[PDB]
Amino acid sequence: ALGDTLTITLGGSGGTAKVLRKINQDGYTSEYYLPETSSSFRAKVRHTKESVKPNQVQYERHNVEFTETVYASGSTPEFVRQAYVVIRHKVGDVSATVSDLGEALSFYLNEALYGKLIGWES
Amino acid sequence: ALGDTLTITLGGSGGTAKVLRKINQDGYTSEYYLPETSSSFRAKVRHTKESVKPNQVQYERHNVEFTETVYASGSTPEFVRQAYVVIRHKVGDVSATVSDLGEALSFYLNEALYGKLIGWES
Amino acid sequence: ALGDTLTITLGGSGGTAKVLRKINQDGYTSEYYLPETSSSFRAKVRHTKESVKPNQVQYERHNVEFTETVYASGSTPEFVRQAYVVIRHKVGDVSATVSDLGEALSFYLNEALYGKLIGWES
Amino acid sequence: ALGDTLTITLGGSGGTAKVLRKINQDGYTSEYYLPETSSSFRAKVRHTKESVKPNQVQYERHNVEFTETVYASGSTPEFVRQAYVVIRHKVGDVSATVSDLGEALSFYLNEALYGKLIGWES
Amino acid sequence: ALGDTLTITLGGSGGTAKVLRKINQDGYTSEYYLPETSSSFRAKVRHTKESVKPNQVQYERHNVEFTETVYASGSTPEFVRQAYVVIRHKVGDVSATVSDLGEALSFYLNEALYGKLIGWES
Amino acid sequence: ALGDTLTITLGGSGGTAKVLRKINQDGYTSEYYLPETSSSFRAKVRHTKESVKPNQVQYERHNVEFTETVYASGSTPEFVRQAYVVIRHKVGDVSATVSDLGEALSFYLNEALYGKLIGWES
Ligand SMILES: [Ca+2]
Ligand SMILES: [Ca+2]
Ligand SMILES: [Ca+2]
Ligand SMILES: [Ca+2]
Ligand SMILES: [Ca+2]
Ligand SMILES: [Ca+2]
Ligand SMILES: [Ca+2]
Ligand SMILES: [Ca+2]
Repeated sequence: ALGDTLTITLGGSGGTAKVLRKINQDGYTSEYYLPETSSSFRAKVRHTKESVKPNQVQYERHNVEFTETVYASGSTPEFVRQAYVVIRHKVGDVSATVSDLGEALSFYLNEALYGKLIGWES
Repeated sequence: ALGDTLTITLGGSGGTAKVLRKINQDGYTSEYYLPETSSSFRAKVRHTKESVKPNQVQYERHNVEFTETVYASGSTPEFVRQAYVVIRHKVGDVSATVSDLGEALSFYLNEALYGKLIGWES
Repeated sequence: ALGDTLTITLGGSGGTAKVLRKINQDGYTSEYYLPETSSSFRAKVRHTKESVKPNQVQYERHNVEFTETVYASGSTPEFVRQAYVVIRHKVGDVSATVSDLGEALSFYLNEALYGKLIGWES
Repeated sequence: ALGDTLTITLGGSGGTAKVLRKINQDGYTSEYYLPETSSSFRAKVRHTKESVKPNQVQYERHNVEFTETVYASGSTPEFVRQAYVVIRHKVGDVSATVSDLGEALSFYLNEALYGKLIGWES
Repeated sequence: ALGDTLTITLGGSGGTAKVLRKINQDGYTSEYYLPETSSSFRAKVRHTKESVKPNQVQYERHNVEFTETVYASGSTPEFVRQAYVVIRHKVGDVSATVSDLGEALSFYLNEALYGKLIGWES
Repeated sequence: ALGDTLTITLGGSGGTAKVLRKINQDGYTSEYYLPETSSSFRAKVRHTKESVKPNQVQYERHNVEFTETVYASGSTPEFVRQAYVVIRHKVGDVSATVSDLGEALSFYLNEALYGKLIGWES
């Protein structure tokens, strides 16, 4: 129940919010979409329970994925831009704790960092 | 660059800083580490360049992954808490633009949201 | 969006409104329903995205279908009355333009025309 | 006997009427066409009697289809825009009743609705 | 078409509200969920159409089910508490009428009565 | 220990009372009945103790079921209208607590809600 729309604010808390509309919801999965003119935006939220095995811990996996599809322009073919996250924890873990990691990741990942990453810096 | 240490600030900004040390770097990858008594933290950075197809756009992937390994204690076996991000764009893409989508995601993913996610809200 | 209810106004504008309720949504599809004693109404919305071919334009299909199911009575077996529309355009196409063609069709299809059609007039 | 021409009024009862010429008529089927410069328009009207089976109701099916073909422009390949309708009823059904549905569909499908559909809303 | 949330008011009217979040909706089936520290609540709604048979009436089933799950606590293993209702009627029946029977049941089943049932008073 | 009669108030509180007569009581099971000119009402109460298994919790089921049976009328064959509830909990659970969940269900299930269910609103 995340809502009927999902807003992607390009460039961070700065601005250029793209409000996507819920387009589908199946198997603990939602999809939002916003067609635009020269590109379209899409967001997916999925939840999964990793395959239980005999003598081992069972994990849950949560995923959020943003995708921008840039339509072909003349000779330039169509391509995509995409970013997503995956949170993974044992079933029964302390959510608050889990939330703190990832909360830490979002914090770590900022404009300056993405810049470096794209530059292949490690 | 990217640094010799990497700080995972649990709970996000103002949270508990865990400063890891770069301990290894192979195959366009980095591994930072910070051992403790009860658990250990590990962060990995990975860069990939999907293969050139005859008639296709060639993409690059950038991945950052935080992992807290909680050592087994008593009856409770060892388990993990993990969160990671993946950025994917075509080769010649405009960095700023791409970065903006990642910034949008980091911005979207806050404590409140993570809560809902763990609660299986789609 | 699109609504939680869907109103089928028999006889067109000013006709008999039949307001159905959304009862299901799976695979980029919606199903609205309104049961009655003698018959039941059902409306389905479907979205499709034809597969990417090596050297071809990729199309999307949008379909809306009204269906009145008249339950069997006496010797008269159960039968149906059904009308539906399909809109098809390439992926990056200009929405306004596309919409205009659908508007042209809705406009073309009025009572008088439907009459002729049923009369096999070509 | 729908006439020698068929007018497609783009954007609805607003304007931009494209008057297509009858181009062929075979097997209870007519085809109109209008070549234009950067695109061409085509309309098809078909009538069918669904395959009779032993112990079941037999249906008739009527179809009207508008198609705009946009010729290739430089690097941009040729593509199409298309919208069509299908009315389906048992043989012997009360035409007026049948006409009311569809009459209801045309009414339902307007600029605002098409907008949403193209946006993949359900 | 039920709603992003579903509230379970323990102890009936004026009791303790537990607002669950819609987690999924698929085969004409909904699922709400609300995880908590010591237990979790889950509600499901299911609609069925019983097996259509030759010379017989066609029935529909409507089910609603509440389930609190108390997580294991020390020696005490995990267990649940369930309460669910089923409404069954033939296709075409008069909703108002059918509804009256369900209302009769809800009305009948109050605290005093549940007490007796749990007490095995037949 | 239920009572010589059981009243089914159609339409819930303030509705039409149908006081049924206890007809039998045997395997921790009761049965009330009230025959009428055009239909008959019948209520049943059943208590069960689920299959006791090795390393598992032992559950008990409590069921109550209302059934109006409308006798065949001319062409219209005979059919029923059912509504029943099931309460399930482990042996030893706290009655008050369990009861609260049933009360929550009864409270939740009102006329408006039944309307939606019959309407297949999931
Ligand atoms: Ca930026
Ligand atoms: Ca669904
Ligand atoms: Ca926190
Ligand atoms: Ca009319
Ligand atoms: Ca227009
Ligand atoms: Ca001919
Ligand atoms: Ca109580
Ligand atoms: Ca009532």
